[PDB]
Amino acid sequence: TLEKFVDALPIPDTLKPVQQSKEKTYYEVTMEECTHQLHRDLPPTRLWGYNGLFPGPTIEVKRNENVYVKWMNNLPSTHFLPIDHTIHHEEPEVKTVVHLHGGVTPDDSDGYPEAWFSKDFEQTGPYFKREVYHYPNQQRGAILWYHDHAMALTRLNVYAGLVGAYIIHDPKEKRLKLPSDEYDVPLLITDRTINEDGSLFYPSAPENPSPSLPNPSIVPAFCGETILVNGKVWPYLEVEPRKYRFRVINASNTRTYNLSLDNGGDFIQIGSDGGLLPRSVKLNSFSLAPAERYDIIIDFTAYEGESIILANSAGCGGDVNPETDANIMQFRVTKPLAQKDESRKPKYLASYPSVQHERIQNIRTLKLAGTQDEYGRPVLLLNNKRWHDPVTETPKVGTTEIWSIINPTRGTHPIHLHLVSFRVLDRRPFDIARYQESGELSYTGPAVPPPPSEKGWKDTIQAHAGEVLRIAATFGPYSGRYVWHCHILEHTDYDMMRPMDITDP
Ligand SMILES: [Cu+2]
Ligand SMILES: [Cu+2]
Ligand SMILES: [Cu+2]
Ligand SMILES: [Cu+2]
Repeated sequence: TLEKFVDALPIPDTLKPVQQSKEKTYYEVTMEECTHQLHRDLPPTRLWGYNGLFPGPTIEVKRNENVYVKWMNNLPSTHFLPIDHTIHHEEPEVKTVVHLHGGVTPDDSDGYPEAWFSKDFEQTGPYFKREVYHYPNQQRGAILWYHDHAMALTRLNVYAGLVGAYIIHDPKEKRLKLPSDEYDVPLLITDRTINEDGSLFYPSAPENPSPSLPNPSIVPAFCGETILVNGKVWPYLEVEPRKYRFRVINASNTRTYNLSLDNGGDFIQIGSDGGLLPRSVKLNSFSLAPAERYDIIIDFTAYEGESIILANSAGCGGDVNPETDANIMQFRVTKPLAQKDESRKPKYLASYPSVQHERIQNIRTLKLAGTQDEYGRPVLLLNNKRWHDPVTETPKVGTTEIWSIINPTRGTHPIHLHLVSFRVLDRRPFDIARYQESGELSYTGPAVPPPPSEKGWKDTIQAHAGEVLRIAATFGPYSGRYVWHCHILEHTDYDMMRPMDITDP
């Protein structure tokens, strides 16, 4: 396999605006097919990238900054990855739309799956309204990320390389003196399978395919043979012996990571999807499912000279291989100090979410289920409803609801709600056989409150097998048409995604 830790970690340049004033920041980003070398020993790989880059440029904004991005499609008319024509029913083969994940965004700038557009906006989906997306950024400082969200194509377009980081900086956070500038580094983790000739491999069908299957066929999960960070296979990063802030983003299709440091050192978590935790948390390891973000500090002060591997213990379609997917990247604490480390790792970070006292307007019970199609394939469904079924999740603007998510399947699903961040209430185990036979919910143990990592604000949440997960969200500040879905992209596309109407009665 490819030799680990021979390429330096790329750090995506920060995108520069086309126009900027005090009142408005204007960006242009064009999707392009380009080639990039993913490892020292590989020929360049054909990829799809924002501004021709993989990952896309990092976008940095201030809280309340009035930002516009004209996202543009300059991609070929034919995909290079296998399209399954049977999963969705004149239309262009290549459709794109950019979703700012975690964005508190007006609905027509949220990147609705059916707001897609082809090259130069020649053809547009039925929910398309505008070329230039509007991000008011009226929300907590946090790690966001942007990715393609096109109907029935998300797993392919994201795998192609259409991902990037987007960081909101709240000037009120500056007083905490967290590691900043060159000591504040995004880590976008993507697993990939790469052919000998350097081309991306993505399966055309399940292994040993039933003759009943179409060709190509969607697969229910994808586990890549190799791990990349910031678009390089198993890279190294030379770090100074001091505190660093890392913005850890799981930008993988299916894979969940369980991260640790091979010397047994700790992370300090300072943030979740929705921003700073109320209190910092010392952690030896953490789970990171697709689309989750961890804002962490690693203190290299006592580790000068050392090589430390960011390791992974979570299997994907099997146990981890010590030689391959057990490795993420390697820190080498060999960079001389550019100046004194004046950064801090404060304990007191932000207001507790529990300080809020909203009235529970509604309690939604939601099940993670599905059916089988005419070809024998699993179709994953939220509430046994298809994406195209009439909307049922219709919270009122400005109100708070509890969502109780029932998972009787054999796997975890990272459930994501657009627009909002939410509080995690608890998880509770239940009798799966009883639920499947009778629809009756009989608990087999007490409710378990969230770990400290989940006591802040979240937007993507692991709903484990045989458990009921309760979350609480206030729906707003905007009304409109949004979505909620599992963020395993192979599930998202067939068909584990539903519309979410936030109404203004
Ligand atoms: Cu997303
Ligand atoms: Cu999202
Ligand atoms: Cu799922
Ligand atoms: Cu989404």
